[PDB]
Order: sequence, then C-alpha cells, then structure tokens
Amino acid sequence: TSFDCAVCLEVLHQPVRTRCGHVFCRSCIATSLKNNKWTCPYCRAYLPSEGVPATDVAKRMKSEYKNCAECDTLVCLSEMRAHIRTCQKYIDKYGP
Ligand SMILES: [Cl-]
Ligand SMILES: [Zn+2]
Ligand SMILES: [Zn+2]
Ligand SMILES: [Zn+2]
Repeated sequence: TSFDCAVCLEVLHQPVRTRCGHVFCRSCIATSLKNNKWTCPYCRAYLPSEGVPATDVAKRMKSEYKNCAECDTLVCLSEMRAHIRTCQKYIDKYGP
C-alpha cells in the first residue's frame, strides 16, 4: 500500500523517498541514518542523503481517508499521525 512506511508500518508522516525508491516517514529515515549511515533500512542500498520529500505521495494523501485501526474513526491520511497521537484506543494498545 502506497501510504505506509517501510520502517514503522504506520501511515506515512511527511513521506520521503530515497534514491532507491523506498518511501518512509521523514523522522523514520532520519533516525535510521543516524544509526546506520548511508544505507537504506529496507533494501540496504547506498544512500548519499535522506532522499527527497515525496510530494506526489503527500498530495495523494490529502484525498484519501481510512479508518483508524484502533478506534475505527475515518481519518484523512494526511492527518493520521495527528489522529493516533491522541487516539486513546491507540494509546491503550501501544503505550504512550
Ligand atoms: Cl468518522
Ligand atoms: Zn515511519
Ligand atoms: Zn531502499
Ligand atoms: Zn483512532
């Protein structure tokens, strides 16, 4: 599915595309590179940088809605991170 992150598996937040064509949350690939420099955490390809903002994916996420996995509220994908931040059922299940 075009809208999940290949490291955390949640709906993408600020999607970034790496030179190898993998798409991750900006913070997810930033933290991966902090620990294991110059490597894609999904396919292990050489990365000279975090990548570029996946503005095609960000655009499409504005016109997509999906149910939160934990409370079933229909949420816009662009706003899903903000939803799970304060979703009590999510917090119940995964912790703060
Ligand atoms: Cl709803
Ligand atoms: Zn992520
Ligand atoms: Zn990759
Ligand atoms: Zn929820």
